[PDB]
Amino acid sequence: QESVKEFLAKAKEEFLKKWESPSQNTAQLDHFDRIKTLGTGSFGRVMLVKHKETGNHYAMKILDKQKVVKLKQIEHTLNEKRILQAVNFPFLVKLEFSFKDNSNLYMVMEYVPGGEMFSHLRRIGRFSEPHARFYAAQIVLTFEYLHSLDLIYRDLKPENLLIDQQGYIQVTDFGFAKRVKGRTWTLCGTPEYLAPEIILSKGYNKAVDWWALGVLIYEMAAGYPPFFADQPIQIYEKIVSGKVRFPSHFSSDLKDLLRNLLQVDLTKRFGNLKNGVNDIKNHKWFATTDWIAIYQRKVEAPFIPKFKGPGDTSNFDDYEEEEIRVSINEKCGKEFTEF
Ligand SMILES: NC(=O)c1cccc(N)c1
Ligand SMILES: NC(=O)c1cccc(N)c1
Repeated sequence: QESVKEFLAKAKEEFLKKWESPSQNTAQLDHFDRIKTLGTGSFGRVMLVKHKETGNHYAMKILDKQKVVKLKQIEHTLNEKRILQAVNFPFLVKLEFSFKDNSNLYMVMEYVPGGEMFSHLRRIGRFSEPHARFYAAQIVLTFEYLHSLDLIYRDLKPENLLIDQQGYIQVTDFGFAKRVKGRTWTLCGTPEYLAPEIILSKGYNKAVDWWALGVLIYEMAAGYPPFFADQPIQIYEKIVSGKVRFPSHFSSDLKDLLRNLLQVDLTKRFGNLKNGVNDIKNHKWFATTDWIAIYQRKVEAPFIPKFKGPGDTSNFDDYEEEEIRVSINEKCGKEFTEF
């Protein structure tokens, strides 16, 4: 409908204005108190912080510039920040501030105290189809938005989907997101979620996100992903094979949708055909979904996470609290000039 076309045209206009003139250097480290480590990785960490003047809590992603360089993530980190400062959609975590110092890059996000979908899914076992469908619809709309801006997300997995106070999704971690007209080539993403064309080193496009949605829906509804195995090489063999087995409890509609998302031929995969996202939105598995009501957050959620307030970290796990230091000397200044 012209309504969707005009919505997306305005979304692109607003994205492009911020994309062309990114914000920079909008806070500094000593504006915040450090509260707790919420997550770690090979080149950074995410910390719960509190702004010392307003009292607001945020999730601060801290990336070590030297480790970003070593692990060949320079362009990826520049992508992440430039994209996040430019997007605006109900199911994307908002970047509130960014800055850098001699040692680190900082992305200060809205804090989502409900934690990762991953934890809730593993705790409950599997989600009912209505519950999985509620989350899936949010991802469908989010990908419609991102792909219309020529953005590919490239890291869909339960760990990157936080549950907010209303029970809705907030997608976090844009470390692999990229603005791509046409194809791109980088091997990235988590093994169980990789499309065949990534595994086979092809030039790939937004169809990889629709493949990953199939994996996510399967994992939400089954409790385990479709191509599981013990080593990555065995996972990859299963992914490229064209074979998937479905639990008997899956509905026929769910199986049909999944065969079309988990289509190994990218030219036949739902989301990548002439009808685009509408092949997904109009599929019978989504017949009960009111797309506008989801976008407007008017649907009652399946599940409201339990938490005590905006400083509650109970839905995140415990990590060694390590020092974060800032060198007296600037590191990697040239590489990160635009950040
Ligand atoms: N935005 C958040 O609350 C958050 C928390 C932990 C990890 C990430 N990536 C984000
Ligand atoms: N140095 C640190 O680990 C840190 C993290 C967050 C806030 C502040 N002020 C310091």
